[PDB]
Amino acid sequence: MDETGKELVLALYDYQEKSPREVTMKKGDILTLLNSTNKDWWKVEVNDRQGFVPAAYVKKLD
Repeated sequence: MDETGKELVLALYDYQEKSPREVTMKKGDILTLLNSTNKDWWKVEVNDRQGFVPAAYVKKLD
């Protein structure tokens, strides 16, 4: 990754939230990446909903 500023992730998988700290993302959704302190769990935002999802289901742009 570079200093591109607004870094987003591409949801390449349909991932339905089970836990309240998860968020619903579907294949094709482009979500805002707001936390990557965990290399297994990333905080993504869809519209106005944030949650932690396994990074293996999303693709990092840049």
